[PDB]
Amino acid sequence: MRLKVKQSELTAAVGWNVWNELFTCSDDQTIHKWNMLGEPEQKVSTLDAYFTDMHWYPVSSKKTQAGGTDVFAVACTDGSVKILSRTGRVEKSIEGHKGACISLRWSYDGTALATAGEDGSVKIWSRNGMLRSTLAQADSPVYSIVWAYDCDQLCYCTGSNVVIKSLSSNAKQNAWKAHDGVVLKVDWSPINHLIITGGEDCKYKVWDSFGRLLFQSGLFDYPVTSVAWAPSGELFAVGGFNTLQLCDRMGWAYSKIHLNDTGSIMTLSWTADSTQLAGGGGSGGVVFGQVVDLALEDGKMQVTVVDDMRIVVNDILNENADELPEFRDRVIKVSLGYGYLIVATATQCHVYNTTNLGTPHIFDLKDTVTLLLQAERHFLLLDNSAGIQIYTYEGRQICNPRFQGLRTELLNAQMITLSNDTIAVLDQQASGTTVRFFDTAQGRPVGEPWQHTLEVKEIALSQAGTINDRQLIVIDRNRDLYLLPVMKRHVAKLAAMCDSARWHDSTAMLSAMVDQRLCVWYYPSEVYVDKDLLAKTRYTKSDSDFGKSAQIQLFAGNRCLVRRSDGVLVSAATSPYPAVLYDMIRKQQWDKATRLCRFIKDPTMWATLAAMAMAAKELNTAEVAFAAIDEVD
Ligand SMILES: O=C([O-])C(=O)[O-]
Repeated sequence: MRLKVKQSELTAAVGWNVWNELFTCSDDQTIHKWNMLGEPEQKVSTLDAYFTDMHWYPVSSKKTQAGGTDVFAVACTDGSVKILSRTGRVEKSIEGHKGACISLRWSYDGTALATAGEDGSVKIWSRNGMLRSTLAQADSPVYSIVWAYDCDQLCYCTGSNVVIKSLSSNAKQNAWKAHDGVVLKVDWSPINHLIITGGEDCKYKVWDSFGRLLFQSGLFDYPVTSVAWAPSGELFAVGGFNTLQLCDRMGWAYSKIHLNDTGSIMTLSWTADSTQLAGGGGSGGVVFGQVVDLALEDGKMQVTVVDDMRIVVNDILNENADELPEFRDRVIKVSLGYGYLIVATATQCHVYNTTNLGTPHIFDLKDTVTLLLQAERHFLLLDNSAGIQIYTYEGRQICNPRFQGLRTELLNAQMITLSNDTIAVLDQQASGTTVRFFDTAQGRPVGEPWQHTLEVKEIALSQAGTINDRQLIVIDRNRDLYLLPVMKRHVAKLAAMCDSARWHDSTAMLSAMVDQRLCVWYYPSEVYVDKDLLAKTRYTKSDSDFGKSAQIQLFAGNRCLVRRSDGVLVSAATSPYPAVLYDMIRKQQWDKATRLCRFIKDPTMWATLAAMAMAAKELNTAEVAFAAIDEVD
């Protein structure tokens, strides 16, 4: 994918509302409205004041919108902070700072407004403009502030440093030196908890919430002047001197675009649906970017989302391409798998059998789709109104799993996982981190919710077999990898120093990054049975280093595709044999499996077969396998 860019003294601030209007604040002392086509529509207001920053009152869903929430706040150079309506009516003007107010953000729950001054103060206000508290007084201008999602913590920069402070508690403000120079912008994703920064050392960087560096860019020619997370948390944008870059959440860049005489891009804002962004530059021009050329593939099928109207389906059964009919509303979310293509527009969900593109099943959407997941039998669609929805591939809603205190706007693909019989959801709260399971038939809770002692980074369900086969992996914040069956549910630790893990597409096998090495478990369940045989069915490629923070993108057939932190996709061969053993054994062909193992004389396959045999209680076979293993010793 890439950023498709369109360009419209200084344009000081930009911000999209949930109605997909872009408001821009310029040094002409005017505020203008723009539409998603990147066209100017109206002068909304004119003020005797210069602008530095703006923020729309945050709305989780325009469907659950009702209230006086159609307002935005603007920071001014005279130190005032003004709340304006969508129509430009001044609701409230606040004398917030001495000298310019240079950054501000509404809390996510809308109960507070945070402002920061060149005077180095960070202040917290009620909407009534009352001073709620002075959070901080730094020794340098606080160029950028953002909230934690719970609104009990604020992240801000001062000098070279990033600071995280609690509003309620005191404890210890976490702080670190982020850049070798002045930090110019920060952002903190509420959905993936990652922090991004850019500054005068001419780099951008990605951090976790604890100050651990996850990515640092090479040198730009000039300071990085803005960074912004897409609401999806899967992408962020970077602005600089006549440049705009689109980055993966891992940090590496999809595209770097040179802009036409914009000066530095000082301000960034994304649309709520993460498909577009806007940037304000020192020149005063407004830049519009659209995320395009999304590529999906599954087996022989390749799908390219050309733009928000146009999709091509490439069916390489004979080097083919089919252009889908142009979409009547903007394409928002697309997913491919299991022989089906799902296209969610702003108002409709299309489900295509990829072999019969001419007859999709289509149903109405009443809210913005925020996630699509697919399994063999059905798929999952998420929005912030009805929440978690499980659909047949003919478009019939099967169930709507829910639980008290579920916050759907915080779920990404790391937090919720689907399979043929089970859904698992990470329920993250100040009180506790627990994994909750639900069945896909009725959406009813399955078993007792599982509590971990540490914060969890991500969870994922295995795909093969039945409910008794269903397993969850858990990676926690210490980078420990756990295995947890849905039904027997007794946890086991599989690895330390785990950066990633992925279930095999078609079998119970598991892959993971373990201290930067590729490790494969041919039979992960063995950990509950026999630690010694578990080790014999676990293979680590000792000499292949995937670097820091590598992410497994696919584990299927006999290959594992691994995305490195630097954006390089590595293809690693795994054993050609264990999937064949799985196939043979589900067909009860124990004779054939023993013959195969006798032919390849591979101790790890003998161990895998022995594990399979013991679980099936094929004792004759297990005996042969153990005999073969003990023989090579
Ligand atoms: O996505 C890819 O294959 C790449 O990195 O070129």
